[PDB]
Amino acid sequence: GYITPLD
Repeated sequence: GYITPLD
């Protein structure tokens, strides 16, 4: 959700 869409 921050560094990568997955997070």
